[PDB]
Amino acid sequence: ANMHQLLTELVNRGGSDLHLTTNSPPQIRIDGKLLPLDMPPLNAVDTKQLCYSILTEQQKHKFEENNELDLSFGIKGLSRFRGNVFVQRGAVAGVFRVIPYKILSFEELGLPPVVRELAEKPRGLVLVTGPTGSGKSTTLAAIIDKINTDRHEHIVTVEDPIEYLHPHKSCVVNQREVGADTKSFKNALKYILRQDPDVVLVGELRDLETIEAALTLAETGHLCFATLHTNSAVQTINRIVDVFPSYQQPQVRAQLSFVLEGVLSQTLLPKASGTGRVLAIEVMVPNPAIRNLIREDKIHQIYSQMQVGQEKFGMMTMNQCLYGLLQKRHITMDVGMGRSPDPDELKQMLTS
Amino acid sequence: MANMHQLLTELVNRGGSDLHLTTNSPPQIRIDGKLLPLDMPPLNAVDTKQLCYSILTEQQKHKFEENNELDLSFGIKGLSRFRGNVFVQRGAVAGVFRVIPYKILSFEELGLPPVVRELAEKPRGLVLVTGPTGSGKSTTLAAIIDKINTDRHEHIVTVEDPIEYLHPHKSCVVNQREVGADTKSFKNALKYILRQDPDVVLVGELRDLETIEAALTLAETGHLCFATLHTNSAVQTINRIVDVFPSYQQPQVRAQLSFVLEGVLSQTLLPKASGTGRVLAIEVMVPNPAIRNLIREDKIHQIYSQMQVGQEKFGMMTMNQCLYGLLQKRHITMDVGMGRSPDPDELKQMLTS
Amino acid sequence: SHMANMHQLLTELVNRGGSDLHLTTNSPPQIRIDGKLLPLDMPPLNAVDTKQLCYSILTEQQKHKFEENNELDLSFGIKGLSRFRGNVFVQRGAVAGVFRVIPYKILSFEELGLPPVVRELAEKPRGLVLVTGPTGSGKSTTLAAIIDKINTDRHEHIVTVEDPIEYLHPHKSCVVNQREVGADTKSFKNALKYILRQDPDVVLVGELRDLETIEAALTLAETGHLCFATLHTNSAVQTINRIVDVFPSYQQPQVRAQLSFVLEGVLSQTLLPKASGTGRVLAIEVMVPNPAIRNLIREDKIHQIYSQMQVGQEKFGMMTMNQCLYGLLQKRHITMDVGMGRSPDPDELKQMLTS
Amino acid sequence: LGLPPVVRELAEKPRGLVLVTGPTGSGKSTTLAAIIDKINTDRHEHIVTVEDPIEYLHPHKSCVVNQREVGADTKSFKNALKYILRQDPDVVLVGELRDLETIEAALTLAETGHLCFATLHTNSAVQT
Ligand SMILES: Nc1ncnc2c1ncn2[C@@H]1O[C@H](COP(=O)(O)OP(=O)(O)O)[C@@H](O)[C@H]1O
Ligand SMILES: Nc1ncnc2c1ncn2[C@@H]1O[C@H](COP(=O)(O)OP(=O)(O)O)[C@@H](O)[C@H]1O
Ligand SMILES: Nc1ncnc2c1ncn2[C@@H]1O[C@H](COP(=O)(O)OP(=O)(O)O)[C@@H](O)[C@H]1O
Ligand SMILES: Nc1ncnc2c1ncn2[C@@H]1O[C@H](COP(=O)(O)OP(=O)(O)O)[C@@H](O)[C@H]1O
Repeated sequence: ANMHQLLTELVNRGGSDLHLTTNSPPQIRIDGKLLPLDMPPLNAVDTKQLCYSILTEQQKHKFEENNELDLSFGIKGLSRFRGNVFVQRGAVAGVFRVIPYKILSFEELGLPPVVRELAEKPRGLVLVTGPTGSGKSTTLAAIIDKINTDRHEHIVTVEDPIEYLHPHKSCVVNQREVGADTKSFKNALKYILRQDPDVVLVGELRDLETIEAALTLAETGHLCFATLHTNSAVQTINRIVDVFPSYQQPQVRAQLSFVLEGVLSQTLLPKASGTGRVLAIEVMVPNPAIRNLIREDKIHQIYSQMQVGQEKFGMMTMNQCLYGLLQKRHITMDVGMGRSPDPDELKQMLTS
Repeated sequence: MANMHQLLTELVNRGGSDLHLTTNSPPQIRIDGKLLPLDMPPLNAVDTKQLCYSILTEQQKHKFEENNELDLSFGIKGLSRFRGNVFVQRGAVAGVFRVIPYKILSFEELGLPPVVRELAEKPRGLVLVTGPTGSGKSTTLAAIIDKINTDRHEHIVTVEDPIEYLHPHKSCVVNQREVGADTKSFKNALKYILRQDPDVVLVGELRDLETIEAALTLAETGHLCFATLHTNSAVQTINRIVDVFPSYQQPQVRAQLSFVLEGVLSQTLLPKASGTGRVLAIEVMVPNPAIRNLIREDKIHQIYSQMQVGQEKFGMMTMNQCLYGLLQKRHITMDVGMGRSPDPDELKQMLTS
Repeated sequence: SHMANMHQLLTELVNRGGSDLHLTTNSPPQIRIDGKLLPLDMPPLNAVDTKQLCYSILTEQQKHKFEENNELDLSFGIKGLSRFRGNVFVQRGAVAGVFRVIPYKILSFEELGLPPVVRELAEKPRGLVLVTGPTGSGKSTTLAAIIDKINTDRHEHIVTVEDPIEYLHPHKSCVVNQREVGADTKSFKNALKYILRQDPDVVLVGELRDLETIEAALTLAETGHLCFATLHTNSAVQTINRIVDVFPSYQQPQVRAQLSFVLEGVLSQTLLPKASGTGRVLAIEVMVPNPAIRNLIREDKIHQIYSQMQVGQEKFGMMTMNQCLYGLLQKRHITMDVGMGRSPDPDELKQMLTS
Repeated sequence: LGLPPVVRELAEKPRGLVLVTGPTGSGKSTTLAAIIDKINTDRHEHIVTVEDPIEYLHPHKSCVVNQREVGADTKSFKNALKYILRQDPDVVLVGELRDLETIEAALTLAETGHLCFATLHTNSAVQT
């Protein structure tokens, strides 16, 4: 009955994570920063009692065998949660994440209209990138949900774990969870071409084999969605090419020039109001000039090409996005400057 | 049990640096660099085993008997924490014990340049602190961790073998996992670290292939990762990390390294010209756009050329540039500066201009 | 009675100054004196004899281990006599054994024929000192004399890693810890993995078998410690080349730079039969690095180091092998054939004789 | 399929190694099915295919056609190829030349008077 109250406080306060460890009060991450609750500090008896209060008997066994445990659980009327229990300095510790279920609209997410146009693409590779917790899964869920609403096609997702659930609308939606429904990303992608897909979500471009799978899907007539942890379009494109040996990079660059349809690099920044976060996003939509630049190995010039395609194609550099957020007073100058990849350009952009 | 308490108490009270326990000698304490025997009868093999085992857990006893080697740390309430090494010689247990101070020195007390303070403010990336064993790496890391703890409202996780410096919660939540007790291994701790909502992670030495991938993944997914190696320069550090991997996977490591590297600090402690104490010599590499491309393009030899002229703007500093400054302040001798220069000819050119 | 024979055979080995006792079937017991085997005046042994004699000095666990593998290395003491290193094996279906003497008494520098510059090496605060030569060329005896001088004079921590431990060093002014590979520590690599956490001042690492041991020895010497190691090389230049050339070409520049800073002495030894026909006398090449030699190492001009050694005798206590053979020849300790048979350049030694 | 006339003449070769290469989904299996079907139609020989998985089925025409699917009919390419010389083949499809062992099987089949078909993921004759 105490663990219930703590998870209730986490939800009510709009927090993302609950942390339980000795010699500190419970702490909740809100808008990316930890805030301690107005409670006495926990001891080792407390952390074990609190964490064990949400475990099954079999789960207590596995944790004591390894001093590690991953799990998920639900609290009726509240939310499901992702938990990790571990041991530090001889005492139990726990971290508990909230599992969103409701898909927000493109405008609630702060996504510009061009992202809505990406859900209509018949084939190609669309990459959504950024750091952990930069909105990638929510953006993807909005795109996938629009396809589910609008098309009569087959969507297959491979996820680790599944985050957002897509009940069938006009599409048939099959969602495979790594570690339960399928052994691995590699095994799921081995059979995906024999599963008659139209739209496939493959997750992060972790290694060479998954990149070849996404390029093959995109060039064989499918719309393929994937993620990377990179922070810009140029940085994203380089990270796909540079994984391959020098001798095979020309083909990958040629493949990317044909199948790439969009790169979205996101980051959530604290709002100037002090409550909540706002999306900063760089949007690159390839035009003929950029596709040629990829093939000719002149990737360093793509940023300059993005600078002049805003009105026509819906492109937007990070700095142009930061410029709009600064003009609307959604973020502070220090936050905007802190994320600008070129503060001198943004300063020029602000005073021009 | 209550005897080992007394020997460690005498070690601290007497200002010793190290306590030595071995057979056919009384306990000896190193004072001002030289060993002094305590006024006690010589120890036998029963004594050394009992004394060393009195400060061990059952897990630690088993692991020592499995390997005949053991590093560990422990605390004596009201006195101090200590680092221990237990080993076997001539069929008998032996032990050496160092003191671990409660107070973490500041960047200025440690002789660290202002760029090290700015590394403690990095919101993401990979920072490497390198050098041989006992070259000051843990002391520098403790200063960095403590500043983040003071200044940020974030989650710091350390995996250590063993834990040396303890970081009670300040503004951060700090969790410290000791290998062999809190967690089975580095591999196991890093397998779950990504589900523990960390912001800053200390992973220890990049001792094998699997830990580097864990450290690279942590750094590229938006976390600040600190790690150590045994190397003496930025180029040796960068080369050592990529080349340990099979040739076909080095491209990904180079792309990853070019993206996540935020600083490499290579340290060595040198004797002070006064003859008492040591002074820090440090090579600092801070990646600029030019350097990140060279890592990505497998042009490591050109990384060194970029470092000689970026000193004033970003706080970068080659070892030779640091040695030049130590020589100008007359903190070190010519033999020491030349004896640690990776290119004495370059240092000669800087001196005679 | 079997034990009483093994004791008498091992006692005879010590009183007659033999180095090794050999027991095998169809031969009498034989003892090695000054490198050459001599049979004792006894009937030849059979398989019953060799098994009983060798087993008389083994523990029950050692007999069991021997019977599982047909191999056994061990050390043991005979109260009032000496300690010994034994190996028992099987040949032609019968037990055989070899037993070496481990002397209790370390001889002094002058008794061993070591020049005074070797005494000064025991006073070095840090660096790498290499003692090289073939098997049984006196390397361990020289190292024990140096370590004994450190043990006597300093209040520091000496750690040895040995395969196996030969000379035992009681604590004198130093604290001496000696780790035997295969019993005290799993391997040289594992012992060296922890040596920096054991607060050493002086470390003996044994033979520079592999890259990891060379890197460990260079690190010890770079971090302010005095490190002793051995190789099987016959000259200073050959020794330096052996260390550098085991590394890949791309990392050899650093090794040469490292060696040039930390190297403090190279001793290459060989024991030669005396002219009188009894005993052996030490011939030694001694290299003590000066600023000129350290540069030759960094510049990859290794083979030019010998010319520097020819002229550093009076100033730095240096000495080439040929300079040593000259002194043994003028004092008539060795014959002309023995001295010439070992000169790396007999024509140079010839010129030194006629001058 | 848009294959030039020289491809039909390759289907008449009595022996040797024929490689059909390209990236995934570039038509390789379809081209190979056209070649095998002509052989099945034209020859009185024994065709064995090893496939992971089987993509095109060939009912017997003038040839005897045996098709082994990895993971069901046979444990692996390695296991199927160890016995193929003892199965009296004339034409063999071995799939992708993924490792050194499979290449040696294809070169040996092609050298001992058999017609061997295999694929690679290379993009040109020289690269292949
Ligand atoms: N564009 C966005 N605008 C507003 N809130 C967002 C946005 N994206 C994500 N969020 C919220 O912040 C959290 C982080 O999003 P997430 O899907 O986990 O990104 P990632 O998968 O990259 O970690 C989400 O749970 C969501 O509630
Ligand atoms: N810049 C420094 N100035 C003075 N003392 C230092 C300095 N750096 C390290 N030390 C001292 O060195 C000793 C051991 O350092 P340590 O953390 O073990 O380095 P490492 O783990 O890399 O070998 C510590 O007691 C520390 O006080
Ligand atoms: N300089 C020396 N002078 C006289 N006798 C020596 C000398 N060095 C060694 N001896 C004797 O010769 C024997 C063989 O030498 P040893 O220590 O086995 O050399 P190594 O270390 O190369 O194996 C020793 O037992 C020792 O008693
Ligand atoms: N010459 C061709 N012309 C048009 N479509 C083709 C052709 N060859 C194959 N296809 C179709 O393209 C898809 C992929 O071809 P596939 O035979 O699977 O090539 P691969 O075995 O190299 O991956 C198939 O489903 C097929 O129907």
